[PDB]
Amino acid sequence: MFEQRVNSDVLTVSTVNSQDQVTQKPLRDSVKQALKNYFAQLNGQDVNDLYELVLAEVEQPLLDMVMQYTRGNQTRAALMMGINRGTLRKKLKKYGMN
Amino acid sequence: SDVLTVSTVNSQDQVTQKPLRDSVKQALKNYFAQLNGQDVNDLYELVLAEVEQPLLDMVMQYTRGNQTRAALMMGINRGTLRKKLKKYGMN
DNA sequence: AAATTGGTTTGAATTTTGAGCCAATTT
DNA sequence: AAATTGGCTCAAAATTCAAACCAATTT
Repeated sequence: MFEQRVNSDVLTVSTVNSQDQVTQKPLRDSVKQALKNYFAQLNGQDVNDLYELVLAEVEQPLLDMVMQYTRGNQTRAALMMGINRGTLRKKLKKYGMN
Repeated sequence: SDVLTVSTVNSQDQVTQKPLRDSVKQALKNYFAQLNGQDVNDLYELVLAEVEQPLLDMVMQYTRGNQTRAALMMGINRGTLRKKLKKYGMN
């Protein structure tokens, strides 16, 4: 009665395919393509912060949306994110969203 | 100025970069839309898992399996890396 | 008025990290 | 045969966490 929704199809992105049809593809693939383009435009330079880079790039919208969803309520936001309220406050401060 | 971007196409078949954070935002708007006041519980682990896997796989590809160099690239400890690889069953 | 949240501490629990050591592997 | 990496343990550092108050805000 309930069709299986795989974890990769929970957070998805609209795309256009070879028959110009709009389809949902996983966000993972977006991350993959971004990283592939990042590597491709590197041309042999040394990296030491890739994790923090991606993490910032993903934490910022997440906090933005969850704060919009809860209408500024840090406690609910922290409770639905599954993190400590102090951690959430820390992160909010880190990205100037206080 | 934006190091992490993805490719988009418009109705005029022009291709253009866009920050990855826009994708993440879209995905979340869609997520919040599909569920109707159902409760969210572990959204951080959700997204973090959706993002850590392709990162590890791509960095492991770029370094052809060299965990030490991968770890150096990412800026985390090699132990942390082994742990994350274990977590997502990539070892 | 009552309930909830924000802002802030404290100290324990968990995670991350660095260093070491040597077999195993790559160079 | 030299140099580097993988796997593991160990201790420190750093981060996350709950829990506790009470003023401030929302209901």
